[PDB]
Amino acid sequence: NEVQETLNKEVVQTKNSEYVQFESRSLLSLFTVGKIPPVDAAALCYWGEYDPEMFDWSRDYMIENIFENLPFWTMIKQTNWGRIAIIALPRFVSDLYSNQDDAVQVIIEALEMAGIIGAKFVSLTGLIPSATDYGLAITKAVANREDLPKITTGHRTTGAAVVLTIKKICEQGGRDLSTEKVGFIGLGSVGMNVLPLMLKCLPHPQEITLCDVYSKLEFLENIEQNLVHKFGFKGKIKLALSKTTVPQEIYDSTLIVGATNVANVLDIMQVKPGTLIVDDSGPHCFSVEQAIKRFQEREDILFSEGGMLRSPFPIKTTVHLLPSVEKIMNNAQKEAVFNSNPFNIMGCAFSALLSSQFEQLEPTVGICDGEQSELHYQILQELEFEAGDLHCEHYVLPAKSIANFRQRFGKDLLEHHHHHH
Amino acid sequence: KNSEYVQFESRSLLSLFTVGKIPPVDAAALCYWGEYDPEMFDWSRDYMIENIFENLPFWTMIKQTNWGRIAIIALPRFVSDLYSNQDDAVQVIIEALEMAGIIGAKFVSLTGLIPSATDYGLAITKAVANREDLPKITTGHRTTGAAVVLTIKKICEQGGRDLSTEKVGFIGLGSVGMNVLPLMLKCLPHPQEITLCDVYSKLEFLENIEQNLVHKFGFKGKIKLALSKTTVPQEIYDSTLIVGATNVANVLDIMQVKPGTLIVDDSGPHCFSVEQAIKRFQEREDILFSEGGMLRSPFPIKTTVHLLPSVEKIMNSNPFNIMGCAFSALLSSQFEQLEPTVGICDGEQSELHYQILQELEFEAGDLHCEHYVLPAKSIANFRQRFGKDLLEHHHHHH
Ligand SMILES: NC(=O)C1=CN([C@@H]2O[C@H](COP(=O)(O)OP(=O)(O)OC[C@H]3O[C@@H](n4cnc5c(N)ncnc54)[C@H](O)[C@@H]3O)[C@@H](O)[C@H]2O)C=CC1
Repeated sequence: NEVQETLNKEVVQTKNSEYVQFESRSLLSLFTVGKIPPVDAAALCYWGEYDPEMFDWSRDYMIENIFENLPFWTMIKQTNWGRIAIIALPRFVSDLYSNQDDAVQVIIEALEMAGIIGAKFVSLTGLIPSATDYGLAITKAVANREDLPKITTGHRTTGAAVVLTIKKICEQGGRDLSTEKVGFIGLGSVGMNVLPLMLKCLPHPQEITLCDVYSKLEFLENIEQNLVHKFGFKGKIKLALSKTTVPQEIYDSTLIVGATNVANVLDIMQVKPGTLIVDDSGPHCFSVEQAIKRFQEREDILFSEGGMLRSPFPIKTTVHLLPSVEKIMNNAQKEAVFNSNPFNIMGCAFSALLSSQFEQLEPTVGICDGEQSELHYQILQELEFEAGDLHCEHYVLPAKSIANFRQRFGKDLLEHHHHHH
Repeated sequence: KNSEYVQFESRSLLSLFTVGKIPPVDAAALCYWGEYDPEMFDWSRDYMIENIFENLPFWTMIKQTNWGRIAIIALPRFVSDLYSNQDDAVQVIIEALEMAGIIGAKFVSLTGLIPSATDYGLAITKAVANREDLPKITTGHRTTGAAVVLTIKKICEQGGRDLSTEKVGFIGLGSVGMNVLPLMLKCLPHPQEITLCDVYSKLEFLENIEQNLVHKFGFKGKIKLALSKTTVPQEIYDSTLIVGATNVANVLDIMQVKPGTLIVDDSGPHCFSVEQAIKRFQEREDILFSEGGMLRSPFPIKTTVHLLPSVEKIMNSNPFNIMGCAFSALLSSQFEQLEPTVGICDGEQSELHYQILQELEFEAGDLHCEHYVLPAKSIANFRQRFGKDLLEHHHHHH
């Protein structure tokens, strides 16, 4: 009988706030009949990673019969500067690493759908750049086609969000960046945008530690030369180097900036009392659960996502869940959508909307021109954007706990703890 | 079995189009879900509209012909919903016209009883107003009329009977029928006798047709006027060829037509019982009866079929056949001489549809009725048993 389903659809509709709206019907269909206006940009995402027991299907069955090897338009972000479509590729993250040619093919199919619904630029979110030669494998295949929207890794806007987060975690921590020992764990695409931008827009730190794998020794040595001769960093520069896990010199840092794609390299239980942690990674370079545990028990650290932006005006999100997956889902999973901060938007996805509104913000393929992120940073300030409030995945750091941290590990107070004697 | 001309696709045609796996179409045709049957679905009528159809148009077929591509799009409505709420019917149609435009359709046919429920297109043209971003609509009734005349030609040919010595009875002279009668008198030998049958409300309308027959159409045979209260009057059963084009079903009793009668019926649903016509044919081979609006292409058509997945869980056409109404939209997109039709029209240009179909070597579909094809051997037996000289020598079961 059909009474439970019509009431369940009444619950999500009568709970649609002014800024979060579920829609049970296909966004693609609604767009084609004229009930959904076109978008100015889009962002591509994947279905995370497959649990054998989150879903009752096999991984191969999901790809073939649930996703049907087709991109799925799942969200719309309505902002004061345009509309962004969120399009899920019919793949998990491990599928994109094991077959790059297939990943490129399904991306191009999604680029064509993105053009139909109006997108002029398309962001590659998450680990998609890492698996597609940072966009280069896609650009080679699009060749001389001009019918498709232009791609972007968005990492210049992501780098701006990380520096905005560095600015915000220091303020809320009651600390000054010029007296921090900043450690960078992994200098990859985003890290190559954060480090130059940080030195141009924020006060220079007292000390900088560059940490990456052994293979990049001379690469870090030349980045060290960039610091002293291009950006004029006059402080101390240490070169940390690790295999599998961070070296024990990174725990001497008071601000840790993570930009690796390898998870759990940083032991959250070994950072000293008072450490600030900004990490743009999915998954994060530390155990989030142990970090929430340590923060709740001791109010010992400040830690946050680095790639999230906060809009000065709220954003209306329209959400269409995959119907066959919506049934297997529970009420607690749906609450995560309704309880999302309507001011927040990821820097990566937002970058595509920025390119469609400002022609001076050119799309990025490959890793290059870290300095250009300054233009992203300045425009985000002109629009009164800041970093997202301190949070990590599902967990928001309560203001009172942040206050307790600020009262005990602020400036002039860090030096009076045991591990800083 | 499995032919290369009928292919089932489990994935959404709309999605496949947006990722570039399906080329755009040149035209489209709008249909509906027949009539709600509680013995087929366990869902209630309103639940199907709200949660199975989701009040959205459904792109369900592609027909690839040698003269273009046609998309078949189902409105999220049953037939009686179109009559009971014309405003809502226009709104869903405009939504379908928007979808049809995205996938490239330049012209869109209104199939079935959609014209009869939308002022023959004028209820839609009013709502589209000055919008020029949408594909142009057509009732396609000039092409349907051409199909009916081609069927009249074929049924008399395969029956071994000459139309000039036939007594032709017209049941239902609405939009389609008014294209058939004049076109028949231009393309085929004039019959010996013509009977015009419609309801009492159209008495003077039929009387007006008689005067045009003798003064404009040049008909010199006998003209009889019959009125139908509910079922057809008993004087149409004196006709040897019956042409039907009504919007009400089972008005003609198939069991009362005389041995040797020819029946061409464009009505959908048919104005007679399909199951009894088949039963009478298999036991007696007494009649020829066929669809009237079905065209046969000289070259085969490749049909892609995407069934609505929720309905498919509960869920063999001739690859040369395509309905004249749907094909009319494709004709408008390839020959700007054939313009779309909205409202009841003069049907002067009806002959051009007939001539252009003949140049393309089109004819009517082989004699069939929905799922049932009349075997060629049985048609041969009919041809030998029911010539004009032999009709009086059969026992008419009274
Ligand atoms: N499937 C398709 O693609 C198409 C189907 N058709 C079918 O052709 C038929 C006629 O369609 P239209 O001409 O557009 O509709 P219409 O409503 O203009 O024609 C119906 C006519 O039949 C007459 N009629 C009603 N009850 C009668 C009775 N008991 N005895 C005699 N006459 C009676 C009416 O007065 C009217 O003139 C319908 O069944 C329709 O579904 C027509 C065109 C395309």
